[PDB]
Amino acid sequence: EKLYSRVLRFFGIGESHLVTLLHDLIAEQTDPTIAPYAKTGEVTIRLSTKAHRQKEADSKLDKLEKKIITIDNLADYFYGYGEENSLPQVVFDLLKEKGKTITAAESLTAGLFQARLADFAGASDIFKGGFITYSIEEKARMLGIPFEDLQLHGVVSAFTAEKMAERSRQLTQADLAISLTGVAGPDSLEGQPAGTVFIGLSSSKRTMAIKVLIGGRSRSDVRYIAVLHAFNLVRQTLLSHKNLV
Amino acid sequence: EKLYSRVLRFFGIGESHLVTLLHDLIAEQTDPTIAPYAKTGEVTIRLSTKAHRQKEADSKLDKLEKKIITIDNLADYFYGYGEENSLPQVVFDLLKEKGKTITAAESLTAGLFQARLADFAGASDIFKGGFITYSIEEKARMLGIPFEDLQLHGVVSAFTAEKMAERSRQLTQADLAISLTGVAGPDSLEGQPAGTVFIGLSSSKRTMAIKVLIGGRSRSDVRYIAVLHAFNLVRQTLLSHKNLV
Ligand SMILES: [Cl-]
Ligand SMILES: [Cl-]
Ligand SMILES: [Cl-]
Ligand SMILES: [Cl-]
Repeated sequence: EKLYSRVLRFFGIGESHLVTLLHDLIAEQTDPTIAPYAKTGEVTIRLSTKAHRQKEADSKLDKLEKKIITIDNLADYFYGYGEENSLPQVVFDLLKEKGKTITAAESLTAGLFQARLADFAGASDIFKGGFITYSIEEKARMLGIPFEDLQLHGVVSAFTAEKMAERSRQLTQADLAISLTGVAGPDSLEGQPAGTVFIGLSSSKRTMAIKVLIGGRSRSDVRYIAVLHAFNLVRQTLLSHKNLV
Repeated sequence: EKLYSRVLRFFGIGESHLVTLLHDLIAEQTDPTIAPYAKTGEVTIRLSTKAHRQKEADSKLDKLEKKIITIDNLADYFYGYGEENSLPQVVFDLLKEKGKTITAAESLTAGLFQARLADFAGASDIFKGGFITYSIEEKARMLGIPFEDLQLHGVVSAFTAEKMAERSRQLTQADLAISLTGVAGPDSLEGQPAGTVFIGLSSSKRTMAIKVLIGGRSRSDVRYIAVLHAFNLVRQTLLSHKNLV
């Protein structure tokens, strides 16, 4: 008999919060065993059971996974399976599955989002290119956003996130466009504290932006975690059944 | 007794070739010590000598260093010192020191070069933004390169690398522009093998391109190493006392 495992991957809930929900079934567990593991920007849960064949183990792993997912809104945070899966891999597969293309305009991440897209073979089917608008002048110049408007609202704002996404979509005619603008830290920017990030998303149907706070993190961690927030926003939009793309 | 160390950092030569050039010196060196080390993209040599003062230690570390750098073309590959140092860090400091700004147009690296620039605090002083031209369509549209010529020469060509660098410099008004186009792999393109990368560099004085071969490497390593080749090209141009920028 071999040890079979299954890894559940979650984004949007901290490892300290998720296990408080779970401890009912962690303090009660038997077989499969449950083991949570946190990493930069996300958390996972390892289920482990003994069985003779992958079919038998899958059947027991499925029952405990159903218990976990239905708790609270964990279905909103669970995004995939696998020791190596990641939000960018899930989004890449989802983009190819739905025949959509994506572009981006990045400031503080400065290319990390689009570089993660190119990590996967065949990315050219879903990604044709994008923009790194690191200055206010290049946000205006590259994308065609009025310079005064950027100055008035600030580059760290929902307005600027929405405009970067809408204009980069219109310049590339990709199906979706992501924008990332915020404060890498540690200094505040425009009165916005370190870790404040606005992430825009634009399709032909709608343009919107989310505001996230990645507080208490290094420069590199804010940029890295902001990329995951952007990929998760794409994931939710593609999985939504609401004609969003 | 106190241990005093010095780390020499090299780019453009592999571990096998470096150790071969150093064979005679290493076989005859007892104090200071000599230890070569390698990782993806670069190689280092650590020298150790003991003394309870640096002027005594630095004097013999200096004589071992001179013997090393005078071997063959190792002066061409040596780029800096320090256990925690890097080629992007050295090039970043050089851009600040010389008061030069830089932009980029990236295809296969897809933003890794510009994302590496933003790793350093104050990157906004020397970097205002750039382009990710992942497709032949966006190479033409974003940079204004005549399409017929891109298809004629091929996207993996010195011609295309030169045009990408020249156009991105002219669109941003930056002092320098880097371009990266090549065969990420693992299977060939345009009859060129995987790892074939053309790297353009444009100033108002001159536009040129180099060709590098990163063969037998995975996609991610090709992109990672291509980024370093681009940084080294910037380094050599800024250090060249030849009216190149
Ligand atoms: Cl799994
Ligand atoms: Cl930003
Ligand atoms: Cl050193
Ligand atoms: Cl070599």
